[PDB]
Parts: sequence; structure tokens; C-alpha cells
Amino acid sequence: EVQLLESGGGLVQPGGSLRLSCAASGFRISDEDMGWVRQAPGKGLEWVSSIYGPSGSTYYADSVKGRFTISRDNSKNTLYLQMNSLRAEDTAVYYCASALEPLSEPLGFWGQGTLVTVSSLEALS
Amino acid sequence: EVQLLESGGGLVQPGGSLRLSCAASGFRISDEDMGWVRQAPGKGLEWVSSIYGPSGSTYYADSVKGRFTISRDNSKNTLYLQMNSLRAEDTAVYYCASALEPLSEPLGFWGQGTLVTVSS
Repeated sequence: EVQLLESGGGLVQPGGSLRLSCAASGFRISDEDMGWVRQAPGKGLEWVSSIYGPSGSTYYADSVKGRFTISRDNSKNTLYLQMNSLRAEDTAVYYCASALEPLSEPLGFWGQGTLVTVSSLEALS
Repeated sequence: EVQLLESGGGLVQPGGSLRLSCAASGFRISDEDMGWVRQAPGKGLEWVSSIYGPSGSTYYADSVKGRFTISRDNSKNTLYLQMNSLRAEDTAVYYCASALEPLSEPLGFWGQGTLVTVSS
């Protein structure tokens, strides 16, 4: 029973920061290629970041390079996403997900999704 | 720039059929691994189907086994999703996905998405 439970989303002002968390149950995060996918209306889906090849190599989108940081905690079996210097363009629903071809399961699995919103004082008023 | 253009969505009656098409740009679907994701109203994204491996092996979710069929056409370089015996729960926004690994690690790509409404 592979399960990914997400946490950490919320409302933040530009320049703020969040730490998205995704706890896995049923398998070790130290063995799968994990990542984060953003979803926004009129934007489809895009891979934000990913950690792969338990040598531990990280991919980042050009939009989030230098600001986002993907991490693993094998003790707690949790994937982390540090999101500093947030922008209005980072507003979306983030999903922790496996690769298209998982090592454990024959088909990929997703998290439930966490809404992360970045809005300024002028946009809210 | 690798792109995935979806088409074929719309309204279908329960028990009907439909064929979602995804035209690829920047690569050949013959060598890559691809798949179909869907997002149901009030629910998160879910992997509908996939095709990967050197075997061309296909895999489906328990909800769509026997009813959905993923396939590739090298003639038009298009990924097809045949959906028969559509239920009301098949109403969703469908995206096509691909994985391209030119530098030893896969890179995920998605499409814009198309809406499929199984309504009476």
C-alpha cells in the first residue's frame, strides 16, 4: 500500500518561504526517483524539482533554480521541498510524485496535493 | 523544445467510447516512455495508463483495466488512449506525459490537457 501524504502548503507573501513535506508509507524514499509537480489553471503540469538515482542527483526547473531545494530524510522517510524567495508565478497546487517508471510499483503514484499561494498586499487589496 | 499537444476530448454518453490523441514534438515516441494522467473533479491527479520498457510494455490502473488501451503510432508520432465503456467517474481532465533521458536521468514532460465529460 504505497501512500504519499503531503503537508506544508499555505498563503505567503512574495519573498516568503515554505517547506513542503511528503511522507511515504509502504516503501523507502531512498530507493525511488521522487519529485514535485506544479499544477495551475491554464498551465497544465510541470516538474518543479526531482531527486533521482539514489546517488542522490537533483533536477530543477529553470524558473525555480537557486530558490527551491529538494531533500530526503531516510530516517523519517520523507521528501522535502524548501521554497525560498517565492513569487506570484509559484502559486499552484504541488504534488509529490514518483517517476513515470517507478521501481517499486508498476504504475506511478501521486500525493493528494497542497495549495501554495504567493500574493502581495496590492494583489489582495 | 519537446511539446505534447492533446486532442480528442469532449462529451460522451455513458457506455460510449472516445480516443484521446497526443501529438509529440521534439522527439520520437518510439524510444521514449509515455503515459496518460487524469484529474477528476474534486480529486487529485492519477496515473490512468503508461507504456514503457524496451518491451513496449503497457500498464493500466485498476479502474481502467479492460476498458482503456494505450498505444503508439510511429507513422504520425502520436500517443493514443482508447477509452471504451466510459463511466461517469471517467469525467476528468487528461494529460499526456513523456520521459526523455538523454543525460542518464529521465526528464518529465506534460501536455496542456483535454476535458472528457461522460454525461447523459
